[PDB]
Amino acid sequence: SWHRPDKCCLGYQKRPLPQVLLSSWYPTSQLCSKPGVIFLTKRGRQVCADKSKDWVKKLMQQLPVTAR
Repeated sequence: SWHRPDKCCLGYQKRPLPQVLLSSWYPTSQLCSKPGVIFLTKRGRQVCADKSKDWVKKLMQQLPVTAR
């Protein structure tokens, strides 16, 4: 019990994701080494993205944050 593992982004999707493929997003733990956000695609996929990139901050604006 306690101390469950956490989901962290150890790498990033390089090429910008088209919004129409995505449903929402959620931030990773601030304790993760690499600061990242996970985009949830409409297909169901979980994609790691670099929050420093303008395109991702754009998606963060346009998409709603989702709860786990």
